[PDB]
Amino acid sequence: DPDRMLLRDVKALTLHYDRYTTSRRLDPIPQLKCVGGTAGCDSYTPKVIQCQNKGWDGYDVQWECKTDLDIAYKFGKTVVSCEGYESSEDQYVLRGSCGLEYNLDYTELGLQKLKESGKQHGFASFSDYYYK
Amino acid sequence: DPDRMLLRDVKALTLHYDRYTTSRRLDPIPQLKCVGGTAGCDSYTPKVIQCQNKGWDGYDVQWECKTDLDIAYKFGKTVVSCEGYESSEDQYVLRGSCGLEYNLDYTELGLQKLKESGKQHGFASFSDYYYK
Repeated sequence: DPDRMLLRDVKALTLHYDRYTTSRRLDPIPQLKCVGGTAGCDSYTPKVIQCQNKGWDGYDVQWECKTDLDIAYKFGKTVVSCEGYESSEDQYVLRGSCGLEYNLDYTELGLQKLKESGKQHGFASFSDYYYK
Repeated sequence: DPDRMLLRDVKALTLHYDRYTTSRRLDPIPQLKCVGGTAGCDSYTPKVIQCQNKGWDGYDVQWECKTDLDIAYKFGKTVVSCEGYESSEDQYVLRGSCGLEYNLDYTELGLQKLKESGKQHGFASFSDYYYK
């Protein structure tokens, strides 16, 4: 009974990159996960995101999800998803089952940094020697 | 016999971050390894370095070791080390046993970039919802 919450009345979510969701019917997944975007998922990733329920439009709960990101990055699409308690159509969901996936995109500043990221210099060092 | 070379007559070395040295008397180690410096070893690392034997000063062979580095980085001290064939005092060394360790330091540009690396922005996204 308590692990059953009406999704539309859940006020807020705090989702972490190193914690898993709760589940029963489905497999646990990261509470926060990069899934694409113009910058991709292989390098910088936020560790936490804060979501607030902004109301209900007749179809979906409206989530505003924010976090501090390095200046080179922003979110593309973000998607919140929870485990409906009885089924996927249930309006109640399993407590703790919500997660977020995001596309990570470059900002305008990020794309300039990317343009310049390849710059290198030939550096010579006169090495010591160690006998072994 | 062939795996025995006089170190002073070895013309050049090409050392790779993902290959191990040869050894007998000692354990194999990475041909190229970061060991300290003002930037440290946890992030960017060169993958290869090219060393040329620049002569003999009466004590040590003089190695000049160079590679292309990202503009934010340079080498602090670098040290070449090979496995002497019979002992640590042997002037012949085991073929393939040479490696290099380096300190990785920030350049002047690197330190400015580091100064600014922490800059962030609060980014809000209005998330879609996915039923499951």
